Amino acid sequence: MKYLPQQDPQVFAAIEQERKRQHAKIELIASENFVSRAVMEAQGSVLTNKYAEGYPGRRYAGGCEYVDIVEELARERAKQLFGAEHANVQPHSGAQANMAVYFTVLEHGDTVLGMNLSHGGHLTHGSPVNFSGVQYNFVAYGVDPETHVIDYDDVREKARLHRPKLIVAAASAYPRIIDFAKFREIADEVGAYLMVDMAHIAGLVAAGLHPNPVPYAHFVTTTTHKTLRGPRGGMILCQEQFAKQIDKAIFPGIQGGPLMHVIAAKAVAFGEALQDDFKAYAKRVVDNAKRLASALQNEGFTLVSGGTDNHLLLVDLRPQQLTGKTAEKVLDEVGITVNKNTIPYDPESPFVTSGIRIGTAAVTTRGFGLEEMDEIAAIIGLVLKNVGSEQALEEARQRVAALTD
Amino acid sequence: MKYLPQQDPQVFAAIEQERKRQHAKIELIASENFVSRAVMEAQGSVLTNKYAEGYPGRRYAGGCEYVDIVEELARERAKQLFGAEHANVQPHSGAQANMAVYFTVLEHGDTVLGMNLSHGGHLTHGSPVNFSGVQYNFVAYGVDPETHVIDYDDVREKARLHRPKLIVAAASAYPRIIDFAKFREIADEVGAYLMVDMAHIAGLVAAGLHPNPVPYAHFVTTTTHKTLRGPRGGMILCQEQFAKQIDKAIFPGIQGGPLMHVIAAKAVAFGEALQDDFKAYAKRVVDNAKRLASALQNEGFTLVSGGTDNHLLLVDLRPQQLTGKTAEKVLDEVGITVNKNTIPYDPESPFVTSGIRIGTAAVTTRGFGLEEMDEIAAIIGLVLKNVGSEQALEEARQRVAALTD
Repeated sequence: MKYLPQQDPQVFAAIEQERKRQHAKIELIASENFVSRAVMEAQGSVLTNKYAEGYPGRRYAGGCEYVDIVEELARERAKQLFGAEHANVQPHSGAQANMAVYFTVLEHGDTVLGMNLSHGGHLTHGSPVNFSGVQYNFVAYGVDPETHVIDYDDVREKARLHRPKLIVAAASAYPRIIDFAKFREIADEVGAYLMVDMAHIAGLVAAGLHPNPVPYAHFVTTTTHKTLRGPRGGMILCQEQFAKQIDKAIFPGIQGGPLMHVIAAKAVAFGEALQDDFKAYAKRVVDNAKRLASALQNEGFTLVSGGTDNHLLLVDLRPQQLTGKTAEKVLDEVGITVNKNTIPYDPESPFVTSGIRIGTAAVTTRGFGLEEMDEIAAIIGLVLKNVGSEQALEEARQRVAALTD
Repeated sequence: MKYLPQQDPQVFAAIEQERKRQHAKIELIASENFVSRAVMEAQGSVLTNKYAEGYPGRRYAGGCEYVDIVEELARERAKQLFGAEHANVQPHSGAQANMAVYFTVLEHGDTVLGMNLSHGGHLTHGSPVNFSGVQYNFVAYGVDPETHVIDYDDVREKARLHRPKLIVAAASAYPRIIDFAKFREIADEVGAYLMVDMAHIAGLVAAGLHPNPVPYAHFVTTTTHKTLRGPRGGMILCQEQFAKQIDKAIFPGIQGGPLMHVIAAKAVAFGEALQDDFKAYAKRVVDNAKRLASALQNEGFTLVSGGTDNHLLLVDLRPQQLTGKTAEKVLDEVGITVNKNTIPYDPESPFVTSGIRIGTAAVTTRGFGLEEMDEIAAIIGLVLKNVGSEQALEEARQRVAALTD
């Protein structure tokens, strides 16, 4: 940076602290990643200056020739990545992408069927303190109490009983492959639309390491910033038949001017995802998650569903008589960043929890491999088996530092 | 830029075109401005990598120590700028800031009173194709047919007849000072909340050149990117009594993770706005608008309301027998960027219109003064009085180029 340090010492000092934090810590928050310098440069561009309400070639202002090229690059690359008939790259966030789809096909008070929030579903899939649960009548399907895999007979039964207008598949904390074919079969049986929120798994889908929801879903929503390793924002994919309605839902429906600089960054990230090396990266993410899962089990930990098919895992801390809150706090003390997370059928509140959620996307981007996964697991074991030993925690601290340099 | 040119030639080429466009054209779109290099650097920072759901000191994840400092800098500087008891700097946009306030105090189908959209009101103030008009029952107050000033007796009558739960004051195309005291008096009479959407005038308010709505309104919403000259995003200001509800409306209500890098950029912009030189800038914006208004009248143009009190003016093109659409198109041909805009009691559709909206915030940032305003007015006169003369348009083109170098 050149201008920020002189203009705003306070903001610059804090940013520098954050930059150094990102390097020093072992980042295991499943929703996080590290974007490229190219992506950041696009976000830091003059495109922030341009109002571009509407869409490429159909804007409500002149002078959009070049931001049009940028948005179309984003849309076409997204279509190439996911095989979608239509892309909308304007959503400000995952929340807004979901909001727009709901706005498209639902009326106030319509019934929607989504994944149980304490079993892996997201806030925007029907929380009573979120617009989704306030605006629409959400009902939930669960995972099996033993296998922690989605119970598709429960999905079907809930669908047949409640007759939802829309079924939502996908999750913020589900470590296994989701069967989109089964979701569509159930949706077809009850005459419901299917929406897949692939936010967490989007990069894995792009790399062919998780089945693609696009051929099965009427709408696919995603964030651009998780496994897709892009800027912070949202996106909607759908078939041509819903293109006009989806676009109108985003504008003039729920948003105003798009963030053109972020859209540029989206294009950049999509370009990166189209490369062969991204596919290799995504395989390492999944490989690392499996290795970390196995290594954690070797340390004596129980995992929700008994492992992982994707980038993330959930540790069930009940055998260690620890809450997620306790584990999260003590791991923070040694430089390992996780989040407390409800496990299926958790006896604790979502504010305490019996689990921690861990993902490998960020550490993989930093170049961590299988050996590092073993060491991360060993450090977690050392910490969680010795929460009352400051000497153990100091050793963990040093081993964390050894990993990040 | 260093990394983007090598990584993504296509995106870089388009960005460079846009950068050169921004320099070459005379930008008169009233909602636009040019941000500082410091603001852009903040947006291009590693803060995009951080999930920070929740609020400073009350986050739902660890590792937020430094993004907390950043967000608090944004909040405190905003409070210093506007004298507000509480700030929420997380809204992704003006649309989302408004959405959150509506979410806070209104139930589905509640009556809201806002400015007539064809008289100056915004899309998010009740358009039937916007969430606001779909989710809530919007009624409208108008401006006087002769003076084009808000008819406060009409505001009062509509309020007393329809009994709104909420009254919205502020506009996207109103060239005069809004009387917030009168809006509050009317709101008090009917037991309605008052929300002021100061998006367009926020910078002028910060500089003491437009009355501050904060002491009169329960909620004040704004964008950060218009006269405030900040990054693209939204903000909510309110008294302490609504702080908790407003914060909960943004998260977990309507959004998810905030854009921390944009919030950093917000802090930077607020820092800039606190400086003496910003106040001088804002005075030049208003001075330039008055001068441009007077110079346009000297060229024979009629202005909505007969002039301006702020950064923007509306030309009523009816005396020239031109539509806003026609004027917008031909000005584009010579390098002057405006938007077609409905005038009060427009005989034309919002897609054709009888006016053009012009603002001086962007050209003032570029260092344009009174002499440049005279020349801009003269060029507009030359163009709009000779729409069928290619020689006239070429002269205009050359005079535009002379202004921007």
